[PDB]
Amino acid sequence: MVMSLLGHYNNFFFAAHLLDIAMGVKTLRTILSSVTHNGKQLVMTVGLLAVVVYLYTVVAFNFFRKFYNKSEDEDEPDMKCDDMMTCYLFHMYVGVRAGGGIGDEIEDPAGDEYELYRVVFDITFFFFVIVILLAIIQGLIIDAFG
Amino acid sequence: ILEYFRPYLGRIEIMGASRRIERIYFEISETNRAQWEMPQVKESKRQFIFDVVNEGGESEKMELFVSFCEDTIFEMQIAAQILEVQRVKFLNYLSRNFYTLRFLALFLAFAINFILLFYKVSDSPPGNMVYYFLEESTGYMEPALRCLSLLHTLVAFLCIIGYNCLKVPLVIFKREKELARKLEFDGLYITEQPEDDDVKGQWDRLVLNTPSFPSNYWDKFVKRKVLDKHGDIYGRERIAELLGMDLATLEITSIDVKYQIWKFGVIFTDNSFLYLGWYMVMSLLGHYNNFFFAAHLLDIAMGVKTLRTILSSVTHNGKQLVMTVGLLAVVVYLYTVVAFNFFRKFYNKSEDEDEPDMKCDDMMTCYLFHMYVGVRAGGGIGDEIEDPAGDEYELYRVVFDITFFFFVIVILLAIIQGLIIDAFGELRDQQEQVREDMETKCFICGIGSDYFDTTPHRFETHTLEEHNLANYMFFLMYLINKDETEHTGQESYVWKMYQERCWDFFPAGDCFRKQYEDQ
Ligand SMILES: CC(C)c1c(C(=O)Nc2ccccc2)c(-c2ccccc2)c(-c2ccc(F)cc2)n1CC[C@@H](O)C[C@@H](O)CC(=O)O
Ligand SMILES: CC(C)c1c(C(=O)Nc2ccccc2)c(-c2ccccc2)c(-c2ccc(F)cc2)n1CC[C@@H](O)C[C@@H](O)CC(=O)O
Ligand SMILES: CC(C)c1c(C(=O)Nc2ccccc2)c(-c2ccccc2)c(-c2ccc(F)cc2)n1CC[C@@H](O)C[C@@H](O)CC(=O)O
Ligand SMILES: CC(C)c1c(C(=O)Nc2ccccc2)c(-c2ccccc2)c(-c2ccc(F)cc2)n1CC[C@@H](O)C[C@@H](O)CC(=O)O
Ligand SMILES: CC(C)c1c(C(=O)Nc2ccccc2)c(-c2ccccc2)c(-c2ccc(F)cc2)n1CC[C@@H](O)C[C@@H](O)CC(=O)O
Ligand SMILES: Cn1c(=O)c2c(ncn2C)n(C)c1=O
Ligand SMILES: [Ca+2]
Repeated sequence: MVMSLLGHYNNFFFAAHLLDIAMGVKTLRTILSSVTHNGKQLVMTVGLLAVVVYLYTVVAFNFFRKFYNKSEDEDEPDMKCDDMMTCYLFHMYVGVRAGGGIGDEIEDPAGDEYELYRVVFDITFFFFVIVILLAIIQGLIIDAFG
Repeated sequence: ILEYFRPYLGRIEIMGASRRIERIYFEISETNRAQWEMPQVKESKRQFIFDVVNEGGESEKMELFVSFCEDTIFEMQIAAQILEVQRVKFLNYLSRNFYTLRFLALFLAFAINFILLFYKVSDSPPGNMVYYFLEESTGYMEPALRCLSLLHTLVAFLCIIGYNCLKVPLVIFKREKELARKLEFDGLYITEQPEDDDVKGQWDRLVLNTPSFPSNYWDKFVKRKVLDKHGDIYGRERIAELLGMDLATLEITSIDVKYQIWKFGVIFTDNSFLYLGWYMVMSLLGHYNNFFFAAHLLDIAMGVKTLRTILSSVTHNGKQLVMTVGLLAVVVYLYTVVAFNFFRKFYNKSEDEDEPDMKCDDMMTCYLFHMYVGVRAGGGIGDEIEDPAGDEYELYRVVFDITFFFFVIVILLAIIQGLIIDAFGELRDQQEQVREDMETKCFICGIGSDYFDTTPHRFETHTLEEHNLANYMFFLMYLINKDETEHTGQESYVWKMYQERCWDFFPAGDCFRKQYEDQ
């Protein structure tokens, strides 16, 4: 009733009532419950992921600041890791969804003194974050549904 | 009278020589019941519940339990122990709150990193690179960092001191017990010999000559009885020389540095002591550079069972994983060889003319390019090099790209991921099965909760009155305290079979109710 009444002040509120179709049948209810079936393990896993990304951010901020220039125009640089908070947000927001790791969103380390360290950094990030943890997070929900 | 004496009545069931189940009643002392409730024995009980079914076999399950019953007793005894008076009180207070100190250390470590998350860098000095803070409340965080770091270091030192004062005697006790038991029952230094790869026995060999060898173990006549047992078929004089005992003494009418050396050697190989030392070293290094404190965050990784299972899933199947990655490297090397021999012209990564950047003019550069860029591409190496349209070698390039995509991306990576995922699933299944079996059957006689519960709350009564686990430990201590001449027939029977390390008196698939079901 409250949502229906609020619908008169702004029409789009009526869209909320569409959620009534979500619980209308057994299959959709099962799909919705599959998420909350294993909540505790999911929360702990995402916390572990956050901790690992924080460690990677610490290392990157200490050693690899020069490779985080996102500006294509000279005389107007856009540093992403001159602060710990900005670097951490960049790692959690762009790196996780990259699909290939953080290595395909920063500068090419070819010809640099720190080339091998950068290669190991990229490979280890790709292996630990993308391949393993995301797969476990997805598999928990899929197995619960099954 | 029954209501008053209920807490002091201990009841157990044993398996008699007459091939029947018997019930035994005895007295439980007040001091024993009071000591049974200390937190450290609760932690020991939890750890025993953890490891007894995780790796232990069904055939030895009783034996481990008996060993546990011994260790706890020793712990309780040392628990009775709690300007020199001030020092003793300080040490006792430190020993009493070890886990609280650990909690405080973890809390401080967690608090440090939140403040660390506010760092900033600049080229000019604050209003070579310069690191500083950007907190809005000026001066709020800069001294708090120093205070928290000092507190963290102090707490780490106190934790090390407490662990030294609390858990070392138990380790020494277990080491001495194992050595004495093995030496008496198997004569590993008499008939057999330790293996060359077993550094354990090689280091333990030093302590046999020590005059004060059984310092913590209760049995201070092990040397006498081992001499009596093994002195017949073997020379008595050399046996006495091996144990370093005076053969001229018989029952009738100042630092001992070797023992200290052995004790320090056995102490400095304990995992917990080394972990605490590493914790202290990292905390100390934190003062030279703040970010080192971040390492302490790893303590949260092992704090709970689920994260430990996640971590162990990686190392569960290490050998196959290593061999698979080696095979992947070999295949990529073959592809690199072919590419270097035939397809050099397609590896130009320079978008500006008159400044080319060849990637496969060397074998090493091409190999690194293939392993670094090609594997993570998602679509194979074909989407990172030049378009082969219109070239003489077009079909060969197409086959190259397709075969690389099929063999490297689709198959090998999927197998590598699936190994770890399957290991994690198997570990979870094993843990769930273990928990269910523990929660659905009686620990001692191994009879399911379906035979019971035919009457209300039958399983709970069976586990709380007839099969209670602490009653056996109370019975063992009661037998220890009592005099030998006052033992009854059943008590002497159990004592005799205990001294022979035979565990046939425990019920095995039988109970009082089942034997007398027909009354
Ligand atoms: C009869 C059923 C399939 C149905 C329709 C429908 O037929 N739409 C239909 C429409 C036109 C043509 C053909 C079909 C709509 C339905 C759905 C959309 C629009 C109109 C009716 C609903 C229904 C579900 C939740 C609501 F709040 C209201 C109605 N419901 C009722 C579901 C309810 O019975 C489930 C319950 O018995 C068991 C359970 O709780 O798990
Ligand atoms: C909030 C809760 C789920 C949680 C988190 C967390 O921060 N999740 C979360 C994740 C991301 C964002 C926000 C929140 C972490 C938690 C998990 C991972 C990383 C950091 C904290 C812990 C926790 C785990 C181990 C510890 F030693 C202490 C607490 N806990 C408590 C777990 C505890 O109940 C486990 C239980 O097994 C104890 C028992 O058996 O009695
Ligand atoms: C709980 C966890 C953080 C912990 C403690 C601790 O301080 N416990 C705690 C308990 C209550 C309150 C506060 C803290 C100690 C721990 C460390 C030193 C002394 C006592 C306990 C360790 C640990 C770490 C590395 C080691 F080599 C050995 C143990 N660990 C992690 C590893 C642990 O799993 C090893 C072993 O026990 C097997 C297992 O549990 O599955
Ligand atoms: C009690 C437990 C969940 C806990 C907390 C907590 O409650 N944090 C909490 C904090 C605030 C609010 C709510 C909850 C923290 C805990 C975690 C983070 C911060 C403070 C305390 C820890 C703990 C784990 C490892 C340490 F080194 C020290 C403490 N522990 C102890 C874990 C230990 O008992 C596990 C052991 O019994 C079995 C095993 O080894 O598998
Ligand atoms: C180091 C070890 C795991 C290894 C590697 C390797 O280089 N891995 C590695 C991977 C990548 C980088 C670095 C290291 C390869 C290995 C695997 C693949 C490619 C190259 C070497 C082998 C090995 C395999 C077959 C052989 F004929 C001889 C040795 N081995 C020894 C395997 C051997 O124990 C198998 C066992 O079954 C034998 C037995 O049953 O007694
Ligand atoms: C202290 N103590 C024990 O702890 C013990 C024992 N016999 C067995 N145990 C376990 N004896 C004789 C003993 O004195
Ligand atoms: Ca008598």
